[PDB]
Amino acid sequence: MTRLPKLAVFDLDYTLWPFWVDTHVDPPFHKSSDGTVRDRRGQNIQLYPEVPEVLGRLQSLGVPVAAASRTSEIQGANQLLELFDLGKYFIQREIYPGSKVTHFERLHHKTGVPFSQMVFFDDENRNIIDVGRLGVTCIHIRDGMSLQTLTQGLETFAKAQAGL
Ligand SMILES: [Mg+2]
Repeated sequence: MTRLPKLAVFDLDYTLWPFWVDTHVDPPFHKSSDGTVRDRRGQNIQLYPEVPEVLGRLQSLGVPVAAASRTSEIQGANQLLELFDLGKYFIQREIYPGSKVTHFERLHHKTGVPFSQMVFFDDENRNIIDVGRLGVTCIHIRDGMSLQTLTQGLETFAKAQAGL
């Protein structure tokens, strides 16, 4: 057996997209005539390349997905998920300021999944620290999410659940 997590949780800024939604862009956003997503200042908004397949892959492996962001730009973060047609991949979204221990406690309540069976991807060590205290397997990422990072992450979770 290779233990698959019962819930995968993703940070947003520098995890699914290369910027801070409360700093580098100016919400609201909208799809342009050329199919791109744009903000009030005409910026081309893009996700990390492989994000759609990362989320689709989890869906294929039967792993439920949730979002956990501390951004104050709540409606902006939510709109990007919609515009990028990623809504279909998430079962829950915890997007609001605060230590992510809160986001995870609520995810635990809504999903019934034990913290030990969750895998979490985030680029900030402070979030890795806070959430790791709950027993969640935390994957500290760099250069955003990609299929390779997903694979290594699930591998790390499987190894943890195997006494490694
Ligand atoms: Mg981040």
